[PDB]
Amino acid sequence: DKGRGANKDRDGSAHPDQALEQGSRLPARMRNIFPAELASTPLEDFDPFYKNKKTFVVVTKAGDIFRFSGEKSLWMLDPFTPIRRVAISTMVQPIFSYFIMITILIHCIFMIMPATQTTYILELVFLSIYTIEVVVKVLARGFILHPFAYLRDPWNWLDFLVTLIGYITLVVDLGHLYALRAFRVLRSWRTVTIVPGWRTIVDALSLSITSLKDLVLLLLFSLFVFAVLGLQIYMGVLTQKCVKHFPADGSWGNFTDERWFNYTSNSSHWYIPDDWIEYPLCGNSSGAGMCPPGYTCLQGYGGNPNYGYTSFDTFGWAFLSVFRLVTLDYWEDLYQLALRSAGPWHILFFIIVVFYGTFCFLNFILAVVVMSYTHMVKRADEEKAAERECVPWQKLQGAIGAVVLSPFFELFIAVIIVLNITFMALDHHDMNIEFERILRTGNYIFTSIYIVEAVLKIIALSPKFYFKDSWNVFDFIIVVFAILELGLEGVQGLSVFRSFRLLRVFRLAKFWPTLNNFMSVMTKSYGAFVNVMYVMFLLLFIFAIIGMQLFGMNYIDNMERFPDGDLPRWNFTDFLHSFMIVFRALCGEWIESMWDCMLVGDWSCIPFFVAVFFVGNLVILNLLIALLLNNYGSARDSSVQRMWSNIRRVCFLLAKNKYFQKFVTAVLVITSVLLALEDIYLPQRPVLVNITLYVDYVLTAFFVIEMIIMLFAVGFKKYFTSKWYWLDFIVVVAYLLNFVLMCAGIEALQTLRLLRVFRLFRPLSKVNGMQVVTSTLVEAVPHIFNVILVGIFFWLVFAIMGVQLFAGKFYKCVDENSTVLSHEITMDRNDCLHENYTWENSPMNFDHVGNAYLSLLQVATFKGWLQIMNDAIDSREVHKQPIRETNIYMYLYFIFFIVFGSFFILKLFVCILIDIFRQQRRKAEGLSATDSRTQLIYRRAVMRTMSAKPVKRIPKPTCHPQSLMYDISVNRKFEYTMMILIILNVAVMAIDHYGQSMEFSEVLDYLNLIFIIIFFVECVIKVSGLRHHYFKDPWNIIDFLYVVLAIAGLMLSDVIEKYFISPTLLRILRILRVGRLLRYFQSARGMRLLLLALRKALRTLFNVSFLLFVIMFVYAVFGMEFFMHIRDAGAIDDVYNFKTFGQSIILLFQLATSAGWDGVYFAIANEEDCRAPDHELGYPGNCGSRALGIAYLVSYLIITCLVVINMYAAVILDYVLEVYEDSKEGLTDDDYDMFFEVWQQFDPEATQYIRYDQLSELLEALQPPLQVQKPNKYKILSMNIPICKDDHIFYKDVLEALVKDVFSRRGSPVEAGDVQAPNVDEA
Ligand SMILES: *[C@@H]1O[C@H](CO)[C@@H](O[C@@H]2O[C@H](CO)[C@@H](O[C@@H]3O[C@H](CO[C@@H]4O[C@H](CO)[C@@H](O)[C@H](O)[C@@H]4O)[C@@H](O)[C@H](O[C@@H]4O[C@H](CO)[C@@H](O)[C@H](O)[C@@H]4O)[C@@H]3O)[C@H](O)[C@H]2NC(C)=O)[C@H](O)[C@H]1NC(C)=O
Ligand SMILES: *[C@@H]1O[C@H](CO)[C@@H](O[C@@H]2O[C@H](CO)[C@@H](O[C@@H]3O[C@H](CO)[C@@H](O)[C@H](O)[C@@H]3O)[C@H](O)[C@H]2NC(C)=O)[C@H](O)[C@H]1NC(C)=O
Ligand SMILES: *[C@@H]1O[C@H](CO)[C@@H](O[C@@H]2O[C@H](CO)[C@@H](O[C@@H]3O[C@H](CO)[C@@H](O)[C@H](O)[C@@H]3O)[C@H](O)[C@H]2NC(C)=O)[C@H](O)[C@H]1NC(C)=O
Ligand SMILES: *[C@@H]1O[C@H](CO)[C@@H](O[C@@H]2O[C@H](CO)[C@@H](O[C@@H]3O[C@H](CO)[C@@H](O)[C@H](O)[C@@H]3O)[C@H](O)[C@H]2NC(C)=O)[C@H](O)[C@H]1NC(C)=O
Ligand SMILES: *[C@@H]1O[C@H](CO)[C@@H](O[C@@H]2O[C@H](CO)[C@@H](O[C@@H]3O[C@H](CO)[C@@H](O)[C@H](O)[C@@H]3O)[C@H](O)[C@H]2NC(C)=O)[C@H](O)[C@H]1NC(C)=O
Ligand SMILES: *[C@@H]1O[C@H](CO)[C@@H](O[C@@H]2O[C@H](CO)[C@@H](O)[C@H](O)[C@H]2NC(C)=O)[C@H](O)[C@H]1NC(C)=O
Ligand SMILES: *[C@@H]1O[C@H](CO)[C@@H](O)[C@H](O)[C@H]1NC(C)=O
Repeated sequence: DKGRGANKDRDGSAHPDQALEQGSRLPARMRNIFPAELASTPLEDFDPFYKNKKTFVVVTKAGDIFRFSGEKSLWMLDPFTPIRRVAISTMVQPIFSYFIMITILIHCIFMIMPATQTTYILELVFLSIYTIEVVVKVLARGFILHPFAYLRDPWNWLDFLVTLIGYITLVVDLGHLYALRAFRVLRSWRTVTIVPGWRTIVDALSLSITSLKDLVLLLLFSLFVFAVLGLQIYMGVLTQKCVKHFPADGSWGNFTDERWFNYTSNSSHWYIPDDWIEYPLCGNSSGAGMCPPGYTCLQGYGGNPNYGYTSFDTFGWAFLSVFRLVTLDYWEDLYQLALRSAGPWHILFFIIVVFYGTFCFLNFILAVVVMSYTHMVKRADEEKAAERECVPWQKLQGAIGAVVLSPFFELFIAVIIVLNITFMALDHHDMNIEFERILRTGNYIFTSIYIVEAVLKIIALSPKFYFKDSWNVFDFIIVVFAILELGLEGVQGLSVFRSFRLLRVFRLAKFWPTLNNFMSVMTKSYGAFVNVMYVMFLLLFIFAIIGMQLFGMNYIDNMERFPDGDLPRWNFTDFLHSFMIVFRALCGEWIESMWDCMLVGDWSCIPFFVAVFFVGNLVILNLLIALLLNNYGSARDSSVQRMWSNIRRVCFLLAKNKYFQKFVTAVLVITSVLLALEDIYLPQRPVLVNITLYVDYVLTAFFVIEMIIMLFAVGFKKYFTSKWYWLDFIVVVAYLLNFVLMCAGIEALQTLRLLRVFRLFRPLSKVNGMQVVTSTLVEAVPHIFNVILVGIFFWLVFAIMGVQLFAGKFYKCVDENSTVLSHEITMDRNDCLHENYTWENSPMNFDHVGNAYLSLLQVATFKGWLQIMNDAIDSREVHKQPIRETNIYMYLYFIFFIVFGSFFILKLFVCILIDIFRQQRRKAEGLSATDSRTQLIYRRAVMRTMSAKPVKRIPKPTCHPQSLMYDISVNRKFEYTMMILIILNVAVMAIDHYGQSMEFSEVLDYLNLIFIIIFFVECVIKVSGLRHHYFKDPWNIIDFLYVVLAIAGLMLSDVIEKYFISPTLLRILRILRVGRLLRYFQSARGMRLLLLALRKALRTLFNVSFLLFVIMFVYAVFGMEFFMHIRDAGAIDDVYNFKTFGQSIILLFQLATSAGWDGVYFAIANEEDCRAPDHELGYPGNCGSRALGIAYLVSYLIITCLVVINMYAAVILDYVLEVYEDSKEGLTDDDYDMFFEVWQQFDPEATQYIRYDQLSELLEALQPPLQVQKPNKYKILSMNIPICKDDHIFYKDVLEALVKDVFSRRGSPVEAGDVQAPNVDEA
């Protein structure tokens, strides 16, 4: 409406429409003394063929509506209808505009090469093309205002802006920068338009990003507290190397002052085991590493990790690496190196950082993306809604037709394939001569069947008609390329014809049900999907070519700061590297690039790989979840019976009861809590050896009675029946076997007795939340295993591909200490086996299908897929040796995998898990009848109204001038200004470097002294004022402790420490105050809007927190009795083992997010060495666990990284959707709170009334939309406001009346009666 009004005004008012370009015609507004072709209204045709065209255009417009016109608007100064006008007309019309795009696409193909041809001459061409074009557009429209409008309308912003700089670049200073080359390429962001609709998504990401601007102001604070924490805990913790002491009475030193600081400073003796290029962080808080013997562990000695840029000291680095954590990225180092350093207690920090920041604040962005995406599609549905509304031969033929119809044919068809699928499904490297010949026989047999089935159908029914069915068209395309296949391999050459065998595999979709369904919905977005796709490449391409010319000539020139290497594998030299390195950062690892970039490239790289992360991953790759979500929304007869009643009242009586029931649950806990402290060290000196064995017997004594009393009490028929009572019977089974082997026998079957842990489940669902989350898991799992059947399927395609070209390779020559030699000594399996030595494999190969399958999953979840992908590049024949650079075009094989694997399927687990979780909230709280999303809003408002009664208003004790104190405690001066002090106290901590002069130390000591005195005043003025309402007041309790500890700290003095304080918690409690601010944010109301959200979720969000704690505790104990001694090589550093119960959780929180599960897998799949465990005197158990691993990690990553950690996401995006939902319609919770705030003001003594005369003021004292501003008497008098004598009004009459107003002030129509009905019901 507003837009329309604006348009009308311009038609009026003081803009001019110069031309309207419509359907290849430029129709011509002029000049209020002067014309050209004003009329008709109506489909006339006054003049002319031009006239006719105009008429046609008009007609089209009337049909259509707005669509589509190109408006050039005008005055302004000059130009009536010769030369400028003509020019304008030319520009309006569209094939020219098609031109400039081309010269745009021509630059892209020209820029992507290298430098090569120096046509700078051809470079000079395209500028002059655009120099003309910069001229046409400013000539069309006008003059100084419209260069001011040419600034203005913003796609055009980029055509001027960039091309001045492209004009600048001819200008020559070769002085300073070559940044002129930098921003040249941005031109190609035009090319989005091309392709077709273009508009929800470009307009998605535009509405995606400028809503997130609010939210960014959150996390820029959100990071800034924790990087402080890291600064303040972790400062120069992350430099503990391990240094020797002395030759004591030896050779070096005496007086240990200027030489002990010298003998430790030299980087020649501190510990390295075997060239692990960096330096091996140590510890000496117990548990946390250490470090081998004759040593000790010092802090401040040279360097720090990856390339000097990990550590938490010096604030600005502490920002980057903490922001690493919120990304959840390669932290497998920054995990471990910290715990080698400090201790195994500091995951309690890393839970905060990862749990609180990056499990919230990466969802909060997805929250914004999906909301902004849905808001534009429903906006785009309005266009979608409006535009819609001989005899023998004959007999034979008949027979053929019959067989086509039959239950015969498709069956045997679907047989032949599930068999043919199986023939391609072997393709070994070894593949015995007889096996090879079998396989070759397989296809000539099976290819003929295809032609026959195909040759007969076409003949059985109707040629021209036969090509109506696309599947039969698809069926025909098989055997055309099948008969292609055969000739090449008669003929002799070549190669790629073979993989069109894999086009067969698709034939299966028609025979499926679930899969024709799945393939069908994407045939809904042949468009939306590929449009989303096209920008993802474009944005990335935009960053690819700016990366090359920008970082660029640094990799080749410097060349030597790298770890004694010439170039790394992920550089910025050509396009394909510089496309791959930017794509690597999109999926998201982006540090190891950005070490590698900044090490050599000085500064400017830091903005670039954060700009590829936000704009790349959190904006695009969360958008691609919103695409899948909006598309895939789919006497003894009585006496024994009296005993049978006595057993019914023994059991059914005793059974419902809490007091036994909790007695069972408590026991399962402390029995399983005993089960934690088992292993390696049980045989420690056998107090637990014995009780773990007592608890063994006396548990099974409790489980067999458990089983009687449940057996008889509830239900014979339905006890043997259902699932959670199955898991009991099977425990009781299971502990029955062990007794069975205490005498007649003997061993403990260990794993039988570990299904005791399995029953802790159903205390857990009962807990005061998980009822929601549980119901959403065990419901999920049917639809999950529907996706998975699918997700096999595409991987099944991609795998057997990679066998047909990958299989056989991955066999590099190696001397025993692992060195790929290089070349020239190597290049076949002869010259490495003819010398003597060891032509050996890489552990994640593509030899089999299951070997190729698992090794594809490492590139699925982006772990260890650098390490595959280098070897994959390098390999170039079956029995020859792989070389470092060659065969790099098939590094694009992964890109056609990683899209159709990782973003389209691995994130499709999210678009199941959100669709289920909205429904389970409906069956908690709600219904399924409303279903149109408004009635439910109304009901929730009604329930919110019914809720609150009032504050007390902590109302005064009397005096001395104690009264003063409460005149300042509640004031709006003191809370700001004392709070303002807390933000001051923060920024103190922000200044601090490592070890820093005393000069700085004296200052911070001085300033810390100041602030606590003011705080000590804050406390007692706060204390004397409210006193007990202090402690109903959460922050102040915290605000109280840090004060008290400060007096503990600084006051008496110390002596000694520990025995109270020490410096961790003192500073921790000081930082925890700064979260007082979320109270104070109420300013711009989109950001307090979303944080109300967070609390609405946190209690269900803690609940999911517990399952993750739990199925950790599950799989640690269950793995632990699997994963006793197993070497170590390569991510169980002999501190991060499955040995104890501590590290088994330290391990698995790494695996929780699935960061570093390859190198973990590589240990538990390591089969080389072993001394076979004898179960005798002796054994070194340190041996192996293949099948015991695959069925563990894959059973972990599906459970943790797929469902439950995305279940984490489904909670936040439900609630944050619900909240913007209310706000749109509606009435958030903030509003209700502010109402009672101001109600308290007017009703201090919580009488729950208010006087007649004060009502008007109360209606004035509210925030919109509840607020009825003065004058308001005539409006109030409108609402139903009953008064009790004498002239008092009750609150909820007021609440009801006021809230009923607002939905009025919102709306009209039919909701309202619904609302009324709801109210009535409530009453
Ligand atoms: C746990 O880990 C911590 C580190 O986080 C270890 O702490 C280290 O402990 C070492 C002893 O076990 C300390 O060595 C001492 O360090 C003194 C440092 O000297 C100062 O240097 C400044 C710099 O200019 C000088 O101005 C000062 O004047 C100091 O001299 C050595 O001087 C000291 O040498 C001894 O001194 C005594 C007198 O006190 C002599 O009689 C004796 O003959 C010997 O020369 C001594 O070597 C080390 O500094 C300390 N780390 C830090 C960063 O301070 C813990 O030891 C670890 N836990 C365990 C149980 O080992
Ligand atoms: C640990 O102490 C030793 C000596 O106890 C230090 O050795 C120093 O080694 C340097 C070699 O680089 C010697 O170089 C001298 O430098 C000056 C100025 O560059 C020059 O004029 C001399 O002709 C000579 O080249 C130096 O003599 C020697 N120091 C002493 C006191 O003799 C070593 O540097 C110490 N380690 C660390 C990490 O400081
Ligand atoms: C760090 O420690 C290493 C050894 O732990 C030091 O290397 C040593 O450097 C000294 C000179 O400072 C060398 O002494 C020289 O010996 C040769 C004969 O071998 C003689 O021709 C010279 O006149 C001089 O005396 C010593 O050989 C060398 N040893 C080793 C094993 O490398 C290094 O200097 C230390 N650096 C710092 C900064 O402390
Ligand atoms: C195992 O890996 C390392 C390379 O990463 C190599 O170990 C080195 O092996 C040599 C003997 O082959 C050790 O002895 C050295 O021999 C040279 C003469 O060639 C002599 O000048 C030295 O004083 C020393 O005696 C050498 O210490 C050792 N390196 C280390 C750091 O311990 C080796 O190439 C690999 N093994 C095989 C079989 O290739
Ligand atoms: C590494 O490969 C070389 C060959 O490239 C192997 O050397 C060969 O070793 C065998 C037995 O050790 C030698 O055969 C016998 O040698 C004795 C002399 O000791 C001779 O009297 C016999 O008549 C018989 O020929 C063979 O000559 C020798 N060849 C060469 C060229 O040295 C070696 O065994 C391989 N080592 C490993 C660890 O694989
Ligand atoms: C470390 O330095 C001290 C410096 O005093 C050495 O002590 C001297 O040692 C010599 C012989 O080694 C004696 O003749 C002196 O009398 C000692 N000085 C004193 C004050 O007693 C000490 O020997 C040195 N340590 C080593 C291992 O050489
Ligand atoms: C290469 O390997 C084949 C394997 O049969 C062998 O016969 C041949 O002699 C080898 N050639 C060289 C040059 O080592």
